[PDB]
Amino acid sequence: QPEYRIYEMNKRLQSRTEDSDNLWWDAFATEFFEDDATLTLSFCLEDGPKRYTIGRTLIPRYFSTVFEGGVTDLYYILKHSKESYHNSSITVDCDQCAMVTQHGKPMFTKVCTEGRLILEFTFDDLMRIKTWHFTIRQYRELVPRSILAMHAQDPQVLDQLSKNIT
Amino acid sequence: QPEYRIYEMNKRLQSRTEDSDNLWWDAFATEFFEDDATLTLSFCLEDGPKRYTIGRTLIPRYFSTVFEGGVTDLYYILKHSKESSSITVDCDQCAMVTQHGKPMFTKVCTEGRLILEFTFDDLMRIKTWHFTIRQYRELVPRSILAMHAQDPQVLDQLSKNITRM
Repeated sequence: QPEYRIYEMNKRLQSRTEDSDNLWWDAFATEFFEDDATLTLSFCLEDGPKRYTIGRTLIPRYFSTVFEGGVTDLYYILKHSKESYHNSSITVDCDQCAMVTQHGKPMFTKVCTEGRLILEFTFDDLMRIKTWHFTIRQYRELVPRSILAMHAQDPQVLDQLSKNIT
Repeated sequence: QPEYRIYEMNKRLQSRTEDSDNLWWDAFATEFFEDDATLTLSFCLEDGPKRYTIGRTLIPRYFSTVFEGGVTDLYYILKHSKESSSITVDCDQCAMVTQHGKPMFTKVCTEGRLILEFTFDDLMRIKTWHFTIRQYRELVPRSILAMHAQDPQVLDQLSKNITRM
């Protein structure tokens, strides 16, 4: 099933530590992407639709640089996807795809990048992704929000202030 | 694999429509939980460890009441889970996520340690749900551009309130 393939992809990405070499991202791609795969991000903007497509060579470096900012976690949520055979492949067309990233210091902001992801799989034993096309339709940066009043009196926060003046 | 069963539970949760009648939750719990089952919440607080358990009878009413606050989406993320007539999945990094709507649109991340026991049947339903709530975050959507504060729509939200003074 192509569905699982993402859950697999998702879970394989949770496997990434802060030491992961360029060889690991290569293995990642060789696991999930065809030797000919292409990944495109589409924005339908004012001046007209802008597309950025990258080749198999930079697909591993693309996922590698998604984590660069001290990011801790990247995963994808597919809601109400569509399966169908088209262009001699299995295709999943999900209108509600959430590309999620998790950040660290200082904001710990969670970024939800949503739109229409259109994935093309081969009908192999491997079932790797031939085409990744993501049409970014929304964008959110969620901020953790102070929950209690006495949190503003934390010595640790006041310590950070002192430390900057030093 | 027991792991899929949650991805299934999750994928089924996106199916909850805005009406989802009490029968709909009846089927849900009957799909994933044994006719026996327990759902437990653990809080390790000052006065000591605090627990809340509900029986198979209340399992649907619990998940049904999870959505009540205008919540739109419920899902669980298992990170680095560990598996081992009882399969147990012991996930130390379990994130229960709910999505809220008007007016704050906050994403709630309730994280902790989830311990699930599944039967060795073809169906593989949950006998024991055990969740130890250890972190909690309320994420807020954040206005990204300056001019968003000058939107006529936000100013209209103001005007619309003054009319019902």
